[PDB]
Amino acid sequence: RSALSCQMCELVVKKYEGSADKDANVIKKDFDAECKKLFHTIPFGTRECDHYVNSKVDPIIHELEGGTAPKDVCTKLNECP
Repeated sequence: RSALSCQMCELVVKKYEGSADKDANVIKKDFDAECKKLFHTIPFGTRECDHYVNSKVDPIIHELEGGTAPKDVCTKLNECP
């Protein structure tokens, strides 16, 4: 926490909102894709990734599912920024 957070939220969502599979499985995982490689050169990227797509992916998606946009989500969950 404190470096990406929000960003990450924009990952899971970006993967979800724009998944087309409507599956937190193909999403949460997807994120790790553009998270590990993305935050591959981070002293706490991949780590936080696996620490995001399993706690902040359930809630975040809980916002997009409800109707919340992929911006007010994390926020709602005091995730964003």
